[PDB]
Amino acid sequence: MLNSLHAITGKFKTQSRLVVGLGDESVYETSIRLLRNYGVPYIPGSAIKGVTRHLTYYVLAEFINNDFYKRAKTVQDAFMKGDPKEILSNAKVPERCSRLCKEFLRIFGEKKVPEIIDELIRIFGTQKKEGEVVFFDAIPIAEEIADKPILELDIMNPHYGPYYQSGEKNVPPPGDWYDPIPIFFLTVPKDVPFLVAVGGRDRELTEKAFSLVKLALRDLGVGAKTSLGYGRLVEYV
Repeated sequence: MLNSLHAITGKFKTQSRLVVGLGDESVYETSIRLLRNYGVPYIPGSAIKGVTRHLTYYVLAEFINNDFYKRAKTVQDAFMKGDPKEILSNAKVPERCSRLCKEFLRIFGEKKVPEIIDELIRIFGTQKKEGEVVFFDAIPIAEEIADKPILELDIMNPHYGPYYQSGEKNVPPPGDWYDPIPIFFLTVPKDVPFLVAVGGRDRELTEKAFSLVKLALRDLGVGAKTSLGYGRLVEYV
């Protein structure tokens, strides 16, 4: 059949090293990774969706007006937990835009604010609505891997917290810490090729989604330690 979905794809290489946590691998996941991809894990589409979500809450925080971190938390909670349409009703395009904001507005052309909220509702979904775009897993392109990638194995623990916080902070913040669960992480070298894709019935909606994903992989990153610059991917040939 094929899904009858429009699949927008591109080829991406790791611009900086990519740090990926190994979960509980199914036999399938282990099969592909060991036998096809020289041990290189994939990037879950849910992670691609998350970072792309995050990008849009960050930009849209510039569209309402207190402290920035509070606004971002508002936009994020609205899209993910509540009704974004209702809460961001009075959003207006800002006087001064960030670069990410500029890039965002280039994707969504001459569409007005309450309209773009709708396209984003459709792309990602909400608590009441199904998302109309599939965020596929980003997968190593085995044949285009020149030499056998040298992989590093390290152990780290997770610490969870709100991304947006008052004042400067360090992490984990005082009184808080990592959880007592050791996790394997593989570090993937630069210039490892991944296939990246999104799908949906609406071709133009799906294309916009792809553009956001591009934007998010170049400037925000996936995997762990992204704040140190790890996990950036850029399109090639």
